[PDB]
This record gives sequence, C-alpha cells and structure tokens, in this order.
Amino acid sequence: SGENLYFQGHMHEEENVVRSNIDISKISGEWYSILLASDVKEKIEENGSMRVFVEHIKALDNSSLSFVFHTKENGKCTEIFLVADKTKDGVYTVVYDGYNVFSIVETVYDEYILLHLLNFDKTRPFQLVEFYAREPDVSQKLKEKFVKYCQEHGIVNILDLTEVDRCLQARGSEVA
Repeated sequence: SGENLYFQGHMHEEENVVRSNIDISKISGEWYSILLASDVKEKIEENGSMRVFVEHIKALDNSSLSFVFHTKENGKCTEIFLVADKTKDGVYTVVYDGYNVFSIVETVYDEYILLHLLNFDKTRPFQLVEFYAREPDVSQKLKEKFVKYCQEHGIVNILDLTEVDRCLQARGSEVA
C-alpha cells in the first residue's frame, strides 16, 4: 500500500520562461528598471550614459520596438525616445551613445525582462546587462538570477537601482 505518486510538469525547471520566439505584443507596456550591470563601471554610475530608467516598450511595426526612458541630465529627469530595429528573433540594434546591439535573453512577460547589450565604441567598448520588471521592485530570487547571469558573463559591476533616483516621479505625465 501507499500513496502512488506521479510525475507532473515538464523536465526543464523554469515555468513560462521565454528565451526565443518572443511575442512582442506581450512584452509591451509599462516597465521599471531594477538592476544594471556593466564591465565598465563608469557607464552605469551617476552621470554615466547608460544610467537610463525604462518607462515603456511598444511594438511599432512587425519589426521595430519603441523604448521610452528617463535619464538624469543637468539635475533633471529627461525623457528619451528610442527606436530599436530588429535583426533577428530577440535581437535589435539602436543608436545611443554610439552603436548598440542588444538581445532579449529571457523574459516572463508579466514579470521581468533580462537584456544584454553590446556597445561598439572604438576606444571604450562595453557591455550592459539590464533587468526590467513589471513592478518597481522584484524578489531576492530574481535579483540572484540576474547576479548569477552577470557572474557567468564576467560582468562584475552590478547595481541595484531600487533605492536610488530612477526618475519615478517623472512618470506622471498622463492621468487616468
């Protein structure tokens, strides 16, 4: 006798984690910048060009993606509008502080996006890893996931943005 037990689920571990065949409509909407990492720490510390705080992602056509960010310039939150062009599933290019490529590494559409960017500056090229979430903070488990990804890629300058000025106060342009 005893309770018969039965395997349930799939063999791989993660639930609803999307790594390819990205559905753009479901990654659209409101996002918050949570974590930022780089191999060049100056790019993400205060005054760094890549210290940008995402606001919204929108599908533009069957290819391109609109990204709206805030960044700090001359003491103020300023809104910056970017259009990223698709080169293949999950991969885009965009011009900002030079020429960039970036990849949607992994996403849970209603929770988070992990993005890995390369910038091709001739003198000081760099990599950026970003973690966006559907809320302004995330679980410790997800922060550890991000940190492990960074470590696996040799990226050791890792900032948690959730207790510093991310220009949240600048997101109130539109009312219900």
